[PDB]
Amino acid sequence: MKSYRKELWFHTKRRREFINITPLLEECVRESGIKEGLLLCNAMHITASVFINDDEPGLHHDFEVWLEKLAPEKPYSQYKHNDTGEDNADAHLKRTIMGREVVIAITDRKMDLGPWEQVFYGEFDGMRPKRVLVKIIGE
Amino acid sequence: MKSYRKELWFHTKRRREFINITPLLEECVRESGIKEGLLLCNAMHITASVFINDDEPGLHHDFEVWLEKLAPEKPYSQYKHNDTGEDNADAHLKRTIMGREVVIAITDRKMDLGPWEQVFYGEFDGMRPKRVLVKIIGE
Amino acid sequence: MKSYRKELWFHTKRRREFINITPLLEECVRESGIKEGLLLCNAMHITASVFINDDEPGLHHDFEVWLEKLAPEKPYSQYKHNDTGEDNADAHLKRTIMGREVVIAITDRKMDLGPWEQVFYGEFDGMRPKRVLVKIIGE
Ligand code: NA
Ligand code: NA
Ligand code: NA
Repeated sequence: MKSYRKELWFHTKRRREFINITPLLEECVRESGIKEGLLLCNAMHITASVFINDDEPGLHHDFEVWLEKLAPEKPYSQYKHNDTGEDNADAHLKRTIMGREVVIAITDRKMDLGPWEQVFYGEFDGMRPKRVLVKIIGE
Repeated sequence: MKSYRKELWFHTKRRREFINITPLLEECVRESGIKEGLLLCNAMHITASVFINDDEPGLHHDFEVWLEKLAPEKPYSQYKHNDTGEDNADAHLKRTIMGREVVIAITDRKMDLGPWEQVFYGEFDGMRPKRVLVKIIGE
Repeated sequence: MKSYRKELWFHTKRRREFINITPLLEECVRESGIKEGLLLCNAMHITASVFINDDEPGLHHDFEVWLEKLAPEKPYSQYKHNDTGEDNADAHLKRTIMGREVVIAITDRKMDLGPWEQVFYGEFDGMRPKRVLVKIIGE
């Protein structure tokens, strides 16, 4: 059985950002040499996400607005997690909505994706070095 | 290592629908011949879901009402994704709540499920041909 | 190919509870003897979750408050699922937010986790025996 592992690192300019990581995953799959298998890609931090959706700026804006509605950043005081000086309680909630991980089929050496599937890193508490894990198993 | 792949296609009569796909997955598992492994089942479209929950009509109604509360279809104008004539922004949000995928253990040639687990395709922007992927790896 | 399976059982004192199960998963991984692979851990019941986040009491409180906002338990009458005497409709919704499952990479005989990742059983309709499945495949 083959396995492959890679950490992808991010340090976003702002607190929140969506980053299309599809091409990075494509290169992981390619270098793994795995023909058939499963790929896991997950945020290694509990204030960020890996998810699949559209790469369209309007929709990215809509996710920002929606996540702020469902899990508002402010006031910081509304969250007990922030009681001793942290301010990232909302990021733990936002990541929960978008999800921690994707699992993607590898078929004939490629990610087995639909026409509009793109993989994103969803940063909700950035401006510091954070990590995504790619793990592939198969043959 | 064995692997198995199947696309399951749907064309729903209405915009939104839940479809119990458990029996289809059972037939995938059976024909794969895999005894022990992991099964991924995911929506290949970014406006639909695969999830596990109850097959009970009251609950299906409750999910419809709840998803409309969390991610209302209308007005279309509230979403920037819809600015150039699409109207499916809400479906990208609804699918995010329900999830893209399930991963299910295969044990002794069967899906390793609890007593009430049923697998659903959650269509949020239907009336067109859309796809679910089943991928199984193991031995 | 190696595979490993274990059911972990819970019977919570109260309706809702978060339980850190990370050490149990560590022991599964250890006893499996698997060096490289993927671990699935999922709630086998459709009113509970397995998820990864912080083990911090303030945040646990915040999740409780947030989930009650997004998917209120009461009044029971607001949910059609509860129409014939059940009262757990909200638990099916809450679990949907937190998620059914985690998938975790196994690397060099260990769960491949970031610095603050902890795995939780999220019980939303407890006080009865319920189950989590751990399944590991790899070599
Ligand atoms: Na935090
Ligand atoms: Na769209
Ligand atoms: Na129920």
